[PDB]
Amino acid sequence: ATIGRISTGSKSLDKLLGGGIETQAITEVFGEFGSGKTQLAHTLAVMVQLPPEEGGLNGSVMWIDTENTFRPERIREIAQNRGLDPDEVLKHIAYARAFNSNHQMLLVQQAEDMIKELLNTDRPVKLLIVDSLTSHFRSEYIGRGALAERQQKLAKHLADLHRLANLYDIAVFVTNQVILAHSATLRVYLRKGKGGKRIARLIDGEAVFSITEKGIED
Ligand SMILES: c1ccc2[nH]ncc2c1
Repeated sequence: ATIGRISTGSKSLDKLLGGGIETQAITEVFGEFGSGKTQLAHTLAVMVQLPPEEGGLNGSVMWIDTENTFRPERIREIAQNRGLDPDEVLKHIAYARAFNSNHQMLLVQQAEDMIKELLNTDRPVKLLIVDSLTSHFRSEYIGRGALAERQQKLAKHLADLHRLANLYDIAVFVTNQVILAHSATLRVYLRKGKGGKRIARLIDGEAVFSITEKGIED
């Protein structure tokens, strides 16, 4: 199947990405606390629901939250300010809190059931968010011997996410608060800049955007 692209809300960031975030791929954003990773996730969860000529995929969303940072009212605000019904947009986000890394891994396997259910509806799942991908792994696997064990478990988790992305034509979007190896398709470094701006760079030009009542924008 042909790749789809989801606008981030920022023309600058969209250009950096080659046209938006891709289905059949895992895009990882990483950066320090406060760099805007979760705001970008909230914005994408709205943008994907737009029709294709407006930068979306007529898609639904699955969101796995490891830090209790999902904010339904932020979704509703972004949606309303972009002309979408806030309650319809929120209804199309399936939401789950992951309690630990083993639960997080099960939830990805569990997500396949809803993906299959919605696959031939008018709003199939097109975006799967894991925010944060790494927080539970970092807290649980620590000390001598943990590097190999943590990386091996993360590799399996990412393999599961790659399979869902590739098999069901979904964009997987993951966040990472930051010499270790990484298995995401594309890695985007986010940081704070001057004037409240955020700056994004591809890892392995730079886009600049603001966090606004519309989520993110130029
Ligand atoms: C991941 C994210 C959201 C979800 N809702 N139901 C199952 C599930 C898995």
